[PDB]
Amino acid sequence: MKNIESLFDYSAGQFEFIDHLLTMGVGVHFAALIFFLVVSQFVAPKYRIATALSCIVMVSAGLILNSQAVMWTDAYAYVDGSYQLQDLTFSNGYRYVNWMATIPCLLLQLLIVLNLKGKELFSTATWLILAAWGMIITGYVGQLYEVDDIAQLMIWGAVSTAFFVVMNWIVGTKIFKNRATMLGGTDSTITKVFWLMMFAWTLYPIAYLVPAFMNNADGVVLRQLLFTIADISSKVIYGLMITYIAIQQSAAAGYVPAQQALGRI
Ligand SMILES: *C/C=C(C)/C=C/C=C(C)/C=C/C1=C(C)CCCC1(C)C
Ligand SMILES: CCCCCCCCCC
Ligand SMILES: CCCCCCCCCC
Ligand SMILES: CCCCCCCCCC
Ligand SMILES: CCCCCC
Ligand SMILES: CCCCCC
Ligand SMILES: CCCCCC
Ligand SMILES: CCCCCC
Ligand SMILES: [Br-]
Ligand SMILES: [Br-]
Ligand SMILES: [Br-]
Repeated sequence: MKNIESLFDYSAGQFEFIDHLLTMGVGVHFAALIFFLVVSQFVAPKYRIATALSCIVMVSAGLILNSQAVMWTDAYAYVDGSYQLQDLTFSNGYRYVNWMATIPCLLLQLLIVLNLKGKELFSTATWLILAAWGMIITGYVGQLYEVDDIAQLMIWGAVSTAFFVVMNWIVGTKIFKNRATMLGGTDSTITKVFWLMMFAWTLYPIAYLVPAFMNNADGVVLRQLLFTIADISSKVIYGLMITYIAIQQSAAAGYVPAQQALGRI
C-alpha cells in the first residue's frame, strides 16, 4: 500500500519546487515562533497559555516540515535527467501523526480566548479532541489506500468528514453563544476567526482527494502546495488573530503591558 509520491519520477523543477515549499514553510513557522514568544509578555495571565500554544504549534509543524524536507532529499536521486526513488521512503503519513498533537492545540487556544473556564472548558475540549482524533485516525487509514483502493479512500473519508462536521458544529455553537462575553470589540473579531478556520481546514480534505482526480506528478505538487497554503492559514495567520484577540482582551481587562503594547502601534 504505497503513496502516490512513490509512483513517479520528478523533473528537477518539480522536485526543487516541492523542496522549496517545505523549506519555506519551516522558515515561516520558526519566524512566527519568535514573534509569539516575544509578545507573550504583553498578554494577561488568563490568556497567556493561548500564545504559548502557538509556540508549541510552530515548533511541532516546523519540525515535521523539516522532517519532510530531508526525507524528500534522502529518498530521491537525480539519475539520467530526473529524480528517481532510491532506497529510502517518503510519506505524508507523518503529517497525520503530527495532527494528533497540533489540532488539539489549535482548538484549545480558541476555547481560551472565548473565556470558557472550568467544567465547560474541560468538557468542551474533551469532545472536540475526541472528534478531531476520530477525524484524523479514520483519515490516516484512508490514505493508506490512495493507490491500492480508491473506494476505501472514499469511504474512510466519508467517515472522517462526519467527525469534521460535528466538530465544526461544536466550535461554531460555542463561538456564537459566548460572543457576548468577549471584550475590546473582539466579539466581532472572533466570527472572522471561525470563517478563516472553515476555509483553511477544508483545504486538507481537498488535498486528501488529490489522488482521486489528479493521479500524476503534478498532483503531487498541487497537494504539497495546498498543504502549504493550509498550514500557513490554519496555524500562522490563525495564531496571529488569536494572539491579537488575546492582547485586545488583556488591555480591556486592565493589563498594563497589553495596553502599552497596543498604544505604541
Ligand atoms: C495544521 C494542520 C491542520 C489544521 C490539519 C487539519 C486537518 C483536517 C481538517 C483534516 C481533514 C480530513 C477530513 C475532513 C477528510 C479527509 C481526511 C482528512 C483527515 C484530511
Ligand atoms: C528567524 C529565525 C528563523 C530561521 C529559520 C531557519 C531555517 C532553517 C532551514 C533549514
Ligand atoms: C457545555 C458542554 C459542552 C458540550 C457541547 C456539545 C458536546 C457534543 C456531544 C457530542
Ligand atoms: C456545517 C458545519 C457548520 C456548523 C456551524 C453551526 C453554527 C450555528 C450555531 C447557531
Ligand atoms: C511509516 C509511515 C509513517 C506512519 C506513522 C504511523
Ligand atoms: C459526508 C456527508 C455529510 C454532509 C453533512 C452536511
Ligand atoms: C493579501 C494577503 C493578506 C494577508 C493578511 C495576513
Ligand atoms: C502587537 C500585537 C498585535 C498582534 C496581531 C498582529
Ligand atoms: Br489575568
Ligand atoms: Br502539523
Ligand atoms: Br445561537
